[PDB]
Amino acid sequence: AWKGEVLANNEAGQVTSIIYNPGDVITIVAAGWASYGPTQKWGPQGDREHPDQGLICHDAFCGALVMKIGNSGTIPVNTGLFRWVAPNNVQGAITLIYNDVPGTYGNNSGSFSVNIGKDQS
Ligand SMILES: OC[C@H]1O[C@H](O[C@H]2[C@@H](O)[C@@H](CO)O[C@@H](O[C@H]3[C@H](O)[C@@H](O)[C@H](O)O[C@@H]3CO)[C@@H]2O)[C@H](O)[C@@H](O)[C@H]1O
Ligand SMILES: [Ca+2]
Repeated sequence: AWKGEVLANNEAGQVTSIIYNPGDVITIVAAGWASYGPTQKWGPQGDREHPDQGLICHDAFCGALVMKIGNSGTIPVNTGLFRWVAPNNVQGAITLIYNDVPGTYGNNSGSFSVNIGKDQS
């Protein structure tokens, strides 16, 4: 089980110690406040009013928490996942990422605190 911080201005994202293996069931809970530029801050679901200007994850709002499992595309996490199972052939290290447009991460601020564990399976 892993606990750590995911900085909004961390473009490469935060690698975790969780390796998702076939058949794993995982639960994630994310909390906190971040911004992708403005003086306002948003939670892990991001800013529901803001258009997509080339986000790393087109399936979540700008300012939301997303992840990659190994070589995968981005997958929405938002506030978290309850006893979640990945698609077939998705496996590897979980990297947690703040959803912004590539190259726009420098004006970001705040972070989300995140817990990940593996469930019974
Ligand atoms: O989308 C990710 C980026 O969001 C922020 O950039 C925004 C900022 O530059 C504002 C300035 O007010 O403009 C935003 O785009 C506007 C556009 O200027 C308008 O013509 C249009 O009507 O609306 C859009 C959306 O509000 C722009 O999105 C951050 O500053 C960047 O770092 C990125 O994270
Ligand atoms: Ca930004």
